[PDB]
Amino acid sequence: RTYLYRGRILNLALEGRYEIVEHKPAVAVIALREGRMLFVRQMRPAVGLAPLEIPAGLIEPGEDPLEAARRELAEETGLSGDLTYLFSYFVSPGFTDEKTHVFLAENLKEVEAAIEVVWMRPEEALERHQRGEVEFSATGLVGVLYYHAFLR
Amino acid sequence: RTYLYRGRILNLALEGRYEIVEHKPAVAVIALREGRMLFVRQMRPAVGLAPLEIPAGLIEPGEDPLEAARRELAEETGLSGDLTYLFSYFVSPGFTDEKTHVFLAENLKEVEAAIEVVWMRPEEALERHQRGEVEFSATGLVGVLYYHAFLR
Ligand SMILES: O=C[C@H](O)[C@H](O)[C@H](O)COP(=O)(O)O
Ligand SMILES: O=C[C@H](O)[C@H](O)[C@H](O)COP(=O)(O)O
Ligand SMILES: [Zn+2]
Ligand SMILES: [Zn+2]
Ligand SMILES: [Zn+2]
Ligand SMILES: [Zn+2]
Repeated sequence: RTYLYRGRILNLALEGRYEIVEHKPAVAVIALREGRMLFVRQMRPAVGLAPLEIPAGLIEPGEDPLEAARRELAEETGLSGDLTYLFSYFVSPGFTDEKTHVFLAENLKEVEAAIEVVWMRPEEALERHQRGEVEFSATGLVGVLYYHAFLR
Repeated sequence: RTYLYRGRILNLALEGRYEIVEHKPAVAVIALREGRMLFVRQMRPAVGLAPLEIPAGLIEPGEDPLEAARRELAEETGLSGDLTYLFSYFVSPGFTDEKTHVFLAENLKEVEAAIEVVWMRPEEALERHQRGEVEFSATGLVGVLYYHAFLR
C-alpha cells in the first residue's frame, strides 16, 4: 500500500497492481411523503451535470451513520424525522472503499427554513430517466427501487 | 482540470477545489432463474473483502453498454441470454464520473464451462446482509431491490 496522494475527501494509493482510492464512508436518506420521494440536486463537477439524488453526505469524525444521516437530512433539506437503518453498499469496490449506509426517514418535520430540494414521485423520476431527461446517482436509484419494492 | 495521475482504470485530477477520479463507464447484468439471482464474488483489494455483486465490468474501447454487458456475463459466468437495458447511475458523482449501465438477462443458456458464481434467492441475500453476514456492492443491492420491485 503505497500512497501517491492524500487529499481532502480521498487518497490515491497502490497495492502493486491495484489503484485504490480510499474514501470516507457516507450516508443516504430515503424519505417518502404523500407519494413523493425527497430527491436533491447539486452541481457535480466530477460529472458535469446534476443527477437526481437523495439526501446524502460524508460521515464526519466522531459521528456514526445514524448521526450523519440526521445531519445530512437537516443540512440539505431542513427536515428531521424517525430514521431506520435499511442496508449499506460499496459504491464501486473495484477501486474505492467508499461505503454508503442507507436510512429511511419517517414523520418528517420542518426543523429548518445551492442544493436543490426536489420532491418527486418515484414513478416519475423513473419515467424521466427512462426518457433520458434525468440521470441517477446510486443513492437516487436505490431510493426509487427501494420505494417500488417496499413502500407502495 | 489539472491531472495528478493517469492510471490503468482511473485518472486523478483537480478542478481547483475538487479532486476528480475519472473512471471508465461500466455495465451490470441482472439475471433471475428459478427464483435465484445470479450474484458473483471476487476478492476486492480496495475493500479487503468479497462483497455480493452481479456480473459487471468496464466497457472496453469500441464497445457499447449492451456489448459490454454480453461480454461480462459470458466471461464471468459463461452464460448468454436476452438482454434489455434497464437504467443507469453514477456510482459516486461526488468525486468520480463512473457511470454504470444496468441490464436484465433472460433465457440464459450455458455457452461456456477466481470470480465465484453465486446463485442465490434475492430474499436470502437480503437477509444475510441484514444479519451482517454479507456485504453489497451497488450492483448487488440494485439487483436485489430491482427484483423485489419488478420481478416477483
Ligand atoms: O466497482 C467496480 C468498478 O467497475 C471498478 O472500476 C473495478 O476496478 C472494475 O473491475 P472489473 O472489470 O474486474 O469488474
Ligand atoms: O457521490 C458522492 C460521494 O459522497 C462523494 O464523496 C462526494 O464528494 C460527497 O459530497 P457531499 O458530502 O457534498 O455529498
Ligand atoms: Zn453534505
Ligand atoms: Zn466534512
Ligand atoms: Zn470483468
Ligand atoms: Zn479492460
